[PDB]
Amino acid sequence: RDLFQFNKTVEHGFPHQPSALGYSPSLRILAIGTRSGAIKLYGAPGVEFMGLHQENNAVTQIHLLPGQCQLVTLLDDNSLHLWSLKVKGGASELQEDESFTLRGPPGAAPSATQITVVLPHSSCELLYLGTESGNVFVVQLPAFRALEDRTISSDAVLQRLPEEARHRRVFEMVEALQEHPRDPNQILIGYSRGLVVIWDLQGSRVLYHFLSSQQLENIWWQRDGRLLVSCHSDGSYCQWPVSSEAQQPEPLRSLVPYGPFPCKAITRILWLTTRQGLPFTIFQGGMPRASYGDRHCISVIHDGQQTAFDFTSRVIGFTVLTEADPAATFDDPYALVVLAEEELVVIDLQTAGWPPVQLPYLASLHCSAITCSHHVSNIPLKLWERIIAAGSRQNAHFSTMEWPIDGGTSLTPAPPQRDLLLTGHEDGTVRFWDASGVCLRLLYKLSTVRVFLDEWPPLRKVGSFDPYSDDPRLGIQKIFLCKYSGYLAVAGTAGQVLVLELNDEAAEQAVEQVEADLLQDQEGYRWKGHERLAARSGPVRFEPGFQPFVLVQCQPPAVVTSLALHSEWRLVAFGTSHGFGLFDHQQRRQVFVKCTLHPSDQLSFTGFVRTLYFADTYLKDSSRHCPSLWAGTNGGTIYAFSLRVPPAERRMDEPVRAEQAKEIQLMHRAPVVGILVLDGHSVPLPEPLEVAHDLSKSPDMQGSHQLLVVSEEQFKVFTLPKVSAKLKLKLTALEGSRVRRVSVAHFGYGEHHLAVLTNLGDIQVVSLPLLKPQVRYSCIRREDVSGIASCVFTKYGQGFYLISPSEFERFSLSTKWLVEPRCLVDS
Ligand SMILES: [Cl-]
Repeated sequence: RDLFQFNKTVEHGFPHQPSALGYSPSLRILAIGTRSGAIKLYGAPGVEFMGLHQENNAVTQIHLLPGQCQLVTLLDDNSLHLWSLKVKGGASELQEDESFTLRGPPGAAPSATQITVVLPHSSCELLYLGTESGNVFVVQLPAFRALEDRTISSDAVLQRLPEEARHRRVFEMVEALQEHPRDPNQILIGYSRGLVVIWDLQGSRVLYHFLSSQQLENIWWQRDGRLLVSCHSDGSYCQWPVSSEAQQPEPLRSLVPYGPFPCKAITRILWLTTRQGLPFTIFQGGMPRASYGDRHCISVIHDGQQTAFDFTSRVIGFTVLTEADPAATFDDPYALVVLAEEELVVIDLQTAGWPPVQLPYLASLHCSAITCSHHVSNIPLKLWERIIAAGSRQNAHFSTMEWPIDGGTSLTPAPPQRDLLLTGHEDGTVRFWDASGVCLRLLYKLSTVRVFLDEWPPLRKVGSFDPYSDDPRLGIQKIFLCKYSGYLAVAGTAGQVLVLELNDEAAEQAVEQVEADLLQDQEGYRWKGHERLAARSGPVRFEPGFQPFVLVQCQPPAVVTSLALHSEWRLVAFGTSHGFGLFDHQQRRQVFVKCTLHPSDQLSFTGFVRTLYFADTYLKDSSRHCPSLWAGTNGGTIYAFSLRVPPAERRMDEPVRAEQAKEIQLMHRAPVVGILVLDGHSVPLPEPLEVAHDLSKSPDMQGSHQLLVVSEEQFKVFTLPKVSAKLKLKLTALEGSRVRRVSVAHFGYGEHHLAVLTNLGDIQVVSLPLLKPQVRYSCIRREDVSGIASCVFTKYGQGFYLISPSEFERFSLSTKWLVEPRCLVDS
């Protein structure tokens, strides 16, 4: 009751399927819209807002009103929505105030009022809406009263033009609609066919116009408003002077920025001024159709320097952060924020070389496909500061610029403990995330692949997302990190097992290789496809961080399915689809292997090891406890091997010798998803070196131990060493649910329980050792098999699961580790 509680929290990572980018230069807050109707506001680390439109429709445009805590969104159904940041109870929240849909006359065409450009007037009193017909409608905010009196019709503009500039297309689409930077009375209107016009609002007269030789794509207005830069569908951009003395000019300077060959269109362009007199020219597209046409590029030109920033995904919006306010003399940019379809990129425009800016949030967790995730709770400070130190040297090429999107004040207090989330990926990388309280930022990246062996246009790949799968054999399957010693054990898809060690400096060392033939005592089989990797024979140099020292290749090179790493005994247990083996990573010697293949297996088998578990309990003698290894398979078989490890003073002088002690078969023959041994007080045996750092955690050896077996169908408790049954809990026979994952959870005095994730998406808690159902929740849905398979628990009642390939959703079952992210946006 007063210690169990499940509530939704926040989400981590890059939003799934974005479609709109917004940014308030005053508030310094980034806004992202998705194809599911969600808008996410991002400010300083800890300041985040999320909203949902009641209709499931993609967000196409986001316009944060100038100098106000409001924004206007446009969905693909031509709907407008006014959102605000109401401060309710010392902390601001996001809410949708009003809504409006542009209609048009009844008998009119539906696309005639399809909004193309939304112009928030500087007064924050009017919205100027460009449509596909060419008409610009005026909407007054709030109340959203479409003022039909102020409508600027298409032919109403053409009547002020000479006769030779009146050739109008049926749908003269408004592709440009901007306000004069120094005159709120003048607005610019841009049509597709090439007509650009400056309009006198209070007077209804055309003050300036020119026809474009090429189709109009976009335009940009200089700070003083005395020059226009238009980009066109032929891949060219030209400059136009704006002066009341010459209301009808010809272009000042035209060029196609990339080669004399045909080019793709330039969809957008910016003309930013600097105090040094060197303007920034930033345009998207314009790449040649000849070869570089299928590439998403954004080019920046400044002081004789050109760089075509190329992204691995579509560009669904970009902006440039400037030091200027609407009243400043010069723009002076310093950052280029690009919201790609799969990632977010920030480029430092001030530092010479234009280096990437490190992201404090919005990091694309799926830059490589996530294959596994492992959570380690409460990291000691000596290892914590060591990982953040080794992870700082690898981020040297990044900019020294502080995160520019610092808008807002996070009210969430500091995290209680240092939690750590690890993610294995398909390309062989492991990433260390700071899942302490809420914010999930990257600390260190590990690349395991190291064990296995033009000039124009100025293209330059940026971002970390790789949309290709070079080799799936590199995929990380199992991850184990000892927070006390720094030993890391990772397992791959091709049957590789790497045991790494964390040191502070670099090293050039050879990685010893040991073949673990799981089929040594059985012959008559031959592997078919997915052959093993190829390790470097020579001594490989490694950067500071987790350096590997031993490699164990399983034969056959099947996927590793279970992993256990005992740091004190210096043993690592690995298991594949056919068998398992115990390895002595201190002497780099194979202790034993056992082929578990049933005489008649499948074409998943029965001898498929699923769980590995080290323990120091009583197996044979009732009064002598010795190290042991436990292995559970799909056939309900539970193996137990008595281990004899030497003391630390002779660990390098005697081999570790094992001997099978028990073979237990559950009579319902359900797969074993968890083995666990309890001490005299029914407390689970502590992890390796957990007692070494807190000797009061020494397990009760006086008093009979208990064996806890968790299968896919039921829970059974035994009594060591005689392993006689004493308790049962047939969950599948009752609720009709099967156990997907189980984990010991310590809630808060504080006693231990069993956290169970069923295949239904529910999560139940079970007491120890009586196995009494304490509570039952509903985290994931039943149809969400993708997310329920990649769901991870923590020691203290917290969890993570994937709502999309890119986003983790966090949840907490404990009342003591609740976190409600509060933040404040002011002025
Ligand atoms: Cl702990």
